[PDB]
Amino acid sequence: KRKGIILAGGSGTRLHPATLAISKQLLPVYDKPMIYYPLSTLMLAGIREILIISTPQDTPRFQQLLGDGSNWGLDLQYAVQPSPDGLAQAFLIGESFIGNDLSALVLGDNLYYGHDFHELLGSASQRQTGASVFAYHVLDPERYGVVEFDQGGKAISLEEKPLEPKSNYAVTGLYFYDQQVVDIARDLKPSPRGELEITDVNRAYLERGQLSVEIMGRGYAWLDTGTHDSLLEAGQFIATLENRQGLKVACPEEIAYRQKWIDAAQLEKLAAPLAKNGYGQYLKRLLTETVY
Amino acid sequence: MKRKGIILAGGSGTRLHPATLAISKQLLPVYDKPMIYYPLSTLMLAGIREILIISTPQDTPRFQQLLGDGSNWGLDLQYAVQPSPDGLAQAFLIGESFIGNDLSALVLGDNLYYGHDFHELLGSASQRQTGASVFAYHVLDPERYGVVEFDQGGKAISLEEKPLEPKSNYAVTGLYFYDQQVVDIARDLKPSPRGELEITDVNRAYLERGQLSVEIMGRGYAWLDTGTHDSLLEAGQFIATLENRQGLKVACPEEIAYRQKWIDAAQLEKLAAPLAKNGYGQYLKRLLTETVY
Amino acid sequence: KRKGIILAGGSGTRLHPATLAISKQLLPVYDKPMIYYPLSTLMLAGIREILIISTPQDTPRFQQLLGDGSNWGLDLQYAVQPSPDGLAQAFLIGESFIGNDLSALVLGDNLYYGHDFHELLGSASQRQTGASVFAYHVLDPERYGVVEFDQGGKAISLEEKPLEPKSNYAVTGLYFYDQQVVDIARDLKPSPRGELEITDVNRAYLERGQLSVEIMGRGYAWLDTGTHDSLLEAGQFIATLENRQGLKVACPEEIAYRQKWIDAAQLEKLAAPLAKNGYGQYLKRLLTETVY
Amino acid sequence: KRKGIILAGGSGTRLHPATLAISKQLLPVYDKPMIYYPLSTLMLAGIREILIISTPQDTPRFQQLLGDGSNWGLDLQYAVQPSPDGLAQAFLIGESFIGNDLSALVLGDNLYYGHDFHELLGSASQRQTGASVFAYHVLDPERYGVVEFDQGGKAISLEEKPLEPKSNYAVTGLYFYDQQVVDIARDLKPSPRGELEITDVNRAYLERGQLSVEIMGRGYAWLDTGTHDSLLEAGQFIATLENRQGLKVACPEEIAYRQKWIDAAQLEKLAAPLAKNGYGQYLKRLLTETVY
Ligand SMILES: Cc1cn([C@H]2C[C@H](O)[C@@H](COP(=O)(O)OP(=O)(O)O[C@H]3O[C@@H](C)[C@H](O)[C@@H](O)[C@H]3O)O2)c(=O)[nH]c1=O
Ligand SMILES: Cc1cn([C@H]2C[C@H](O)[C@@H](COP(=O)(O)OP(=O)(O)O[C@H]3O[C@@H](C)[C@H](O)[C@@H](O)[C@H]3O)O2)c(=O)[nH]c1=O
Ligand SMILES: Cc1cn([C@H]2C[C@H](O)[C@@H](COP(=O)(O)OP(=O)(O)O[C@H]3O[C@@H](C)[C@H](O)[C@@H](O)[C@H]3O)O2)c(=O)[nH]c1=O
Ligand SMILES: Cc1cn([C@H]2C[C@H](O)[C@@H](COP(=O)(O)OP(=O)(O)O[C@H]3O[C@@H](C)[C@H](O)[C@@H](O)[C@H]3O)O2)c(=O)[nH]c1=O
Ligand SMILES: Cc1cn([C@H]2C[C@H](O)[C@@H](COP(=O)(O)OP(=O)(O)O[C@H]3O[C@@H](C)[C@H](O)[C@@H](O)[C@H]3O)O2)c(=O)[nH]c1=O
Ligand SMILES: Cc1cn([C@H]2C[C@H](O)[C@@H](COP(=O)(O)OP(=O)(O)O[C@H]3O[C@@H](C)[C@H](O)[C@@H](O)[C@H]3O)O2)c(=O)[nH]c1=O
Ligand SMILES: Cc1cn([C@H]2C[C@H](O)[C@@H](COP(=O)(O)OP(=O)(O)O[C@H]3O[C@@H](C)[C@H](O)[C@@H](O)[C@H]3O)O2)c(=O)[nH]c1=O
Ligand SMILES: Cc1cn([C@H]2C[C@H](O)[C@@H](COP(=O)(O)OP(=O)(O)O[C@H]3O[C@@H](C)[C@H](O)[C@@H](O)[C@H]3O)O2)c(=O)[nH]c1=O
Repeated sequence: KRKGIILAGGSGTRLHPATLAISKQLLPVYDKPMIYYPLSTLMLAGIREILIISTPQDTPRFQQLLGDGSNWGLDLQYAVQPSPDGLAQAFLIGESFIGNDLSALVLGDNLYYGHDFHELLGSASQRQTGASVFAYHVLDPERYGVVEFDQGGKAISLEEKPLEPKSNYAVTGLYFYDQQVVDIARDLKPSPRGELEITDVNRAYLERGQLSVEIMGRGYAWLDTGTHDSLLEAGQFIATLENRQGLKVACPEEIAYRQKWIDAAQLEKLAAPLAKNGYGQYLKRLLTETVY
Repeated sequence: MKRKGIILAGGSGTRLHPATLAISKQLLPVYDKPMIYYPLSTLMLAGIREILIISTPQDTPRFQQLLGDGSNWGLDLQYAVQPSPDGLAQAFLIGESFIGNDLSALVLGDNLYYGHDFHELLGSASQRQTGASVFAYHVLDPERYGVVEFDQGGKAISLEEKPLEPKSNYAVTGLYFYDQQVVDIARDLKPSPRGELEITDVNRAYLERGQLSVEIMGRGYAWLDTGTHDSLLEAGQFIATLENRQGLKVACPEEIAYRQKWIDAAQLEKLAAPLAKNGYGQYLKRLLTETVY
Repeated sequence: KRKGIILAGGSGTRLHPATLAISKQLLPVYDKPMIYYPLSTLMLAGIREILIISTPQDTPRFQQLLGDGSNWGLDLQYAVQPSPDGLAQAFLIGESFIGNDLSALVLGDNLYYGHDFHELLGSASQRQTGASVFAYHVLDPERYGVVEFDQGGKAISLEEKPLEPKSNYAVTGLYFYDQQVVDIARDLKPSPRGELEITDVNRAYLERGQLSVEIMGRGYAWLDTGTHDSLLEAGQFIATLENRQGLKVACPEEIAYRQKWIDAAQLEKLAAPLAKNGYGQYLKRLLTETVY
Repeated sequence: KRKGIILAGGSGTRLHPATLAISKQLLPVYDKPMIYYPLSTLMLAGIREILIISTPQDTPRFQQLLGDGSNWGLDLQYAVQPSPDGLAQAFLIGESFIGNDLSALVLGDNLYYGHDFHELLGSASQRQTGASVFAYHVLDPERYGVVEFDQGGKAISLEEKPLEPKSNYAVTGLYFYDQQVVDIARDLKPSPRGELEITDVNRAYLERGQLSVEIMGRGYAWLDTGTHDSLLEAGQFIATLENRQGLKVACPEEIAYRQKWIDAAQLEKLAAPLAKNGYGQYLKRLLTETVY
């Protein structure tokens, strides 16, 4: 039984002033709020119980937007992070939420897409021990935690924001942990940057041969909307997919319905209030179209 | 005389839902800054410093959170609320006491204007002391808008709102200049079948006294309205292209307030500090020591 | 041992005047010529021997661009289509090129991209019987040959450009055939439209229970650059992936090298002439970076 | 009476391999061939007699595309540049074409757009002495000939590709000359770069107080399609204007018709062949819609 966390806080000083009125994760990527995407990633992982962490000031808004989850077959909860002191904090804040269960962490501005991504999630999720993460070839590795591989393609070390990256493989912002993560987090000390580092967590698992690093191929999309230009591109990527296919990406109603977490009657009900527009119309259509 | 401005930034996004489920359209970014900044900037360029921002009761706080009282940019921003999107013309009823006995000007919060000499264009409308001024712009789908009919000499003779059969492809954009007759005109309007108070009815009133001036806004200008997911995309992109080629930014209030001497160098510096770690802040700093024509 | 054909003729009247001076297929999608994309598709299918069909007028230009193929480990050949009389014509024009081998046909303006697309291709290409095609959910199936599924998801019929589509599954423009296709194409009669229809070819296989229709999931991208707008989006989809990953899509030098059809020396030499730009720089970098 | 030259040769080494088969200036920007853009610029300046300069290899195609000009009321001629030895070369190659007339030069991959651009053109074109150029604020002036201003805003010097730009005003690729340009070009010596430099021409005029530098404001768009990314953006810019307005940019048929260089009958005739598509339909529509 794995629980999930979405870490949707952070300042956004960068993308100011665009993000001065509202956290980034509530801004739309093309046609729907950013947080939907990562939300849909956990859903696809088979996770239904989820803790949304954010700034004190934007929780309400997150809640306004997502409610308790029941309408989509979910159980959402909320927690607050007063200061953006490190991904790993998510586990301290989320400790009692997690209890004795396996868990998963995903960044609220991280957008993933691709063929068999669902199976990919499935495999990580279904592991009952250790940790799983993902490595993705990128242009500037140095921004992220970077992984080093030996000659046989096995991961052998990690370095956070190295001056000189040993590879272009970055650790994406999706993480699956077993019951060691809380305690590992509790023993962490702030790095010179001043944060509690997920890399440090990942390393701890790696130092006991329990970290599993799956390469995420160039066929998948891992987009993070870290800059105005990237925010733009992402919105576009999705618009492109959406207008060709006639299907939508990261639409929670659909996933819930496909997973049988809600039934047709429920889906109809969710659609009424959105009937005057594309989105509602899409949901209706889903009730009478087999989509493979 | 002096002119006050209104930015009507309420309205549903019901269309745009669910994107707009968490915040109002007008607070979403067009590329690199909040939408409302654009029309805000339009009024500023019109020489208008005293401005009333109308929005849904629920989003006023967030508008306020973003723009403050205006004093930082040498402006005076007030705020008001529109419980229900009952027509552009309601603005004047809502902003009656804000307007008082001055000339005014209404702009739509999701309307984006850009082009060479747009400043002189504003200047002219703004400096007219009587009557009203609006703008006509060739578009693909005039039927979505209030449409203007012209005689053989290019003089506007009629207006129809959302006609089934448009008499021309010239739409009235969402930027309007009025003298002191607008409030009363607005106070005598009855809702159309759509159920709204129609700015077109307002415009027609002025036209029916030979006091509506309709300036053609040529194809050289951009009038974009971010009405759909796609158009929102295109706009952001339209802006991104100009900005990355020029090294200048569109609709950046700090810059306009400085250029118009509404704030001084010291004030501009101080506005920049908090944003230094990023492009936006860096830009402001750069403006202190570069002559930009 | 399967041979490939790229059909890259066709008029672009629709696309005039943009394509008045040069065939559609030689226009760039973002940073390399459109034909490279489908070219890459066949390469990834394991196909090295390929016939490029085009208008009489533009062949020389296609030749000028791709050469005989030796440089990328291919054997490219050329043929001409005076008139755009149907996809199926490719098999009459290509009859002797094909001889007694398995084959595949891909449209020159069809761009495919996704995770495990290579395995997808592998499976279809290694089949030693019947035909394989792909079905993809789109917004305007009426533009294409549409497939009909029964309640167990098995294909039961096809209709080219139907007034009322039985489903939103369009048959993409990628086709794998066994030795039956030539004789089948030889007995086709022109449809009312005046063309020899691949749908009729697809149907012939279907009528014997030898047509395999694989669903291509929403995780893959099937884009076809059939309108100004879409050509735009496509270019932009590619740029988005390329600028995030630091990898390039459909870059034949790379694919050849990855498949060991050319060696590092060959790759170095291919890059020299392009050294003063990104494309060349990319090639070089491939010689010293492991890319998974 | 001024004559115009469009310089559309050059190497695309940078944009390889995209441009290996055809010259960039024959690729489309969104919905029509690039060269249409500059072509329209000259037309808007009231210039009807034009020399198109290009590689030896692509002239034929340029000619195929644009004809002798008579269909659009122009008089087009052609010449060739075996090697891209500098913008000033256009004047040696174009000497006899120019004879004793005033002239103008525009780059073939330079796209201009804006309100009252036509009047801007008119003013420069009607000057009967000296030279006129335009200065425009850009992000990367070091890529261009840069201009330096005094405290009154008067141009005082030019540097081509300066390590350290004195300003961010670049000299765009649009130039108007009186009868001194040829002889000035005739006495140029190749810079270290190995080209005859238009900046050197512009300086010659500047040294006699006969160079007029007009600032082209941030309201105008000066885009050059010098990189994959910018070629994209440009396409996008245009599509965005076009689909909002229902008017098209740089559509020679229209400009000629507006300037009374062709009459309605001729316009109809030009549209017939393109009737099945947007472009044609647009031309038709122009016959019965007043457009201010
Ligand atoms: C530090 C922190 C960030 N965040 C949010 C804000 C941003 O949206 C986003 C990331 O902040 P950053 O400064 O980019 O985190 P970061 O600089 O730690 O970036 C991380 O990138 C990760 C993907 C890598 O896997 C890590 O190895 C690390 O490189 O997440 C929080 O919500 N809370 C926090 O305490
Ligand atoms: C190798 C390669 C692929 N491609 C294209 C083909 C596909 O559209 C897309 C992804 O290619 P594929 O190889 O089908 O999938 P992939 O590269 O995303 O996935 C690979 O991930 C690797 C880590 C695993 O070891 C492989 O088993 C496979 O899963 O990229 C290129 O354009 N150029 C290339 O050089
Ligand atoms: C009606 C209304 C809209 N708005 C916001 C909603 C959108 O953000 C934007 C426009 O709303 P619409 O329903 O499209 O307005 P509209 O349907 O009144 O369209 C207007 O279009 C103008 C450009 C024309 O000049 C007018 O003639 C008129 O046609 O206005 C409000 O804030 N309050 C309101 O009462
Ligand atoms: C100054 C400024 C302008 N703008 C936008 C407003 C308009 O939409 C667009 C064009 O600016 P305008 O002042 O209308 O025109 P312009 O700045 O393109 O043209 C100017 O060219 C100058 C060199 C001449 O001296 C001036 O007379 C004027 O023509 O600029 C901003 O968004 N922010 C700003 O700070
Ligand atoms: C006429 C025309 C212009 N253009 C380009 C030229 C410029 O880049 C831009 C705008 O054209 P211009 O005519 O320079 O500006 P404009 O058309 O935006 O402005 C005109 O507005 C009119 C209402 C006024 O009556 C005119 O005096 C002038 O102000 O459009 C075309 O691409 N095709 C065309 O057919
Ligand atoms: C007909 C034809 C097209 N072409 C090129 C031109 C276009 O770029 C592209 C397809 O042209 P169209 O006229 O759209 O062909 P088409 O209308 O037959 O389209 C096809 O789509 C495939 C994807 C489906 O599998 C088919 O069932 C079919 O619908 O083919 C040729 O090169 N030669 C030809 O004879
Ligand atoms: C189902 C679904 C997926 N997605 C996302 C998940 C991925 O990013 C991408 C599609 O991912 P997947 O569903 O993992 O892969 P897929 O849908 O491309 O492929 C599927 O093709 C099917 C026919 C096969 O039977 C499955 O085995 C699988 O191959 O879309 C949504 O956003 N909404 C959805 O409702
Ligand atoms: C040099 C040259 C270029 N060209 C074409 C190729 C490109 O499409 C276009 C630009 O060439 P470049 O090598 O970028 O030119 P360039 O590097 O000479 O750039 C010029 O940029 C101008 C705009 C400035 O006004 C000049 O100051 C100068 O900087 O010129 C020719 O057709 N023939 C030639 O001899």
